[PDB]
Amino acid sequence: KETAAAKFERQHMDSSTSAASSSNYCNQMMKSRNLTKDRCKPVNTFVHESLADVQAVCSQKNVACKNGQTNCYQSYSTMSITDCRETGSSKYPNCAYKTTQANKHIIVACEGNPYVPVHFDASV
Ligand SMILES: O=c1ccn([C@@H]2O[C@@H](CN3CCCCC3)[C@H](O)[C@H]2O)c(=O)[nH]1
Repeated sequence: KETAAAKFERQHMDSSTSAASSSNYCNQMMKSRNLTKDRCKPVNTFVHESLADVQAVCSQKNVACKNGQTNCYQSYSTMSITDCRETGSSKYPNCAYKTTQANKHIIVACEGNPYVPVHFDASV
């Protein structure tokens, strides 16, 4: 069974590309990472940094999570990310997304032993 840490990697990690991300990127990635099976997942971010660098965020700036929990961490440096947002005309099963590349500080929730990212909270 898929661990929370593994689910985070599936939903949020894409170390393979530096940034770029073609206009097609989100359409392809949301589908291939299995985020379009149950529904069109409305909002999802992929991080283009090493797994070690993203895992390292769990020891960085402690900040409040959007849900009020205390286990979120903001990266000290900006990271290459791609936001995927479902378009207004997108209709399941044909999920359609706008692809937006940015360099921003990520905020992730961390849990477990080892203490690793399990949720992508925000970018700032
Ligand atoms: O900048 C982001 C922000 C959110 N997410 C996604 O949406 C988050 C939570 N969700 C958002 C609104 C509906 C109920 C709660 C998920 O934890 C995360 O997968 C991003 O991926 N990148």
